[PDB]
Amino acid sequence: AAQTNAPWGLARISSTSPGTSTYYYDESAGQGSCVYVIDTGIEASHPEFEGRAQMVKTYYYSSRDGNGHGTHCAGTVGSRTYGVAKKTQLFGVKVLDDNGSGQYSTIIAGMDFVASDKNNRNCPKGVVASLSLGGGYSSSVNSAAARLQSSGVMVAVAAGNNNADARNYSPASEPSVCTVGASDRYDRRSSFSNYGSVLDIFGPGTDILSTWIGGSTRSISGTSMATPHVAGLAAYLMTLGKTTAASACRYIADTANKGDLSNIPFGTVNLLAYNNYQA
Ligand SMILES: [Ca+2]
Repeated sequence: AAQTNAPWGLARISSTSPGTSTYYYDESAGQGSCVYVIDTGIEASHPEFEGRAQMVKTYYYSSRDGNGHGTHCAGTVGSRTYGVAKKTQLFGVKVLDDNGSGQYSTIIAGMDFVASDKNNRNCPKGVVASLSLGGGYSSSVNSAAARLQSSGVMVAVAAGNNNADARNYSPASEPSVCTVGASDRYDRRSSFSNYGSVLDIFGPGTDILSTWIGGSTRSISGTSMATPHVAGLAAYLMTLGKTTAASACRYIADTANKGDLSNIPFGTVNLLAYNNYQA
């Protein structure tokens, strides 16, 4: 399939070179998989989700996304226009409030909640989680990531946005999950993206057009935005039978576009998520 004049980052994870605007992908498009966006929620009523999104948990007085961050991330995962896995089922877990913040213990609760809830959902092709959030190193927050992964969810986490080594941030530093740095449409590392040997992969993170609340769409930037490209890609690959939730971070690394980013420090992978669909 092909979706012309696509946001640059969808084109980019289906291209070997930068500077193209069509997204080439297999039409199964993540059918039969499930992605949990653990964030500020999802405006499920957005036309762009087409009935494929459901809040299923909020730790606040309301489950609605009143911030837009979660809605944006979820759109990159699985909205019809702006998404990677255009036919996956989305599930929202509101751990962050509407200013986008949230206490560690609420975040850990939401994570353990996915390890369990997945057993209340039909996700025969695989289950992913996407965590576009992070704060300073915590053994506990990391351990909640690891539990989620161990239970058989592909966990994708933002590496952070301070320009540092991500080894000091959580859940980014945790080893056993898939820590996602950011890039721009000219294959530069995004100027805010964290780096460091704990990263597994880069995806598109600078000027990422996706959904917003009110039914609306904006471009924003962040490792938040890079993270749901890798989650959605993991869903797409599960569905195609290429990989599994426990194997998907390694499969994505193995099949990435290797050398191609500039602005990589020494010691950080130079790997760019690729769907290996057009070539
Ligand atoms: Ca890993």
